[PDB]
Amino acid sequence: QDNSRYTHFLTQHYDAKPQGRDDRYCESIMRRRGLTSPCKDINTFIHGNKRSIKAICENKNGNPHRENLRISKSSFQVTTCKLHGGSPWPPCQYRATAGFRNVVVACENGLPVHLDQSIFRR
Ligand SMILES: [N]
Ligand SMILES: [Pt+2]
Repeated sequence: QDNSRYTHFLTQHYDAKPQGRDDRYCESIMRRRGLTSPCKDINTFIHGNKRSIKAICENKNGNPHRENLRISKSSFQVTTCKLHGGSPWPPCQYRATAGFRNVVVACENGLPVHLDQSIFRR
């Protein structure tokens, strides 16, 4: 029942209904979620329903993937924030890329605890 890695995953990588998913969105949400001291070079947020993200950890919405990971069956609205410049330290300028695809996570105790950022590097 230690769900600290799960709640930290939601803080770093979940935003249920974001509205506009533009550069302005990235610069504000990266500050809100505490990902700017220092500036995280890439960070992806998953949108939609929490339960479908949890379900990646089951055969209901996931397949095993590479050494220790799982890849979702369903596609998710996502937004990738990429650091522009320059400096590791704030102010942190971000380029947003809105996407729609499956996601790769690590699961522990049936909860996502890590997002594999490599599929969003592109
Ligand atoms: N992580
Ligand atoms: Pt991680």
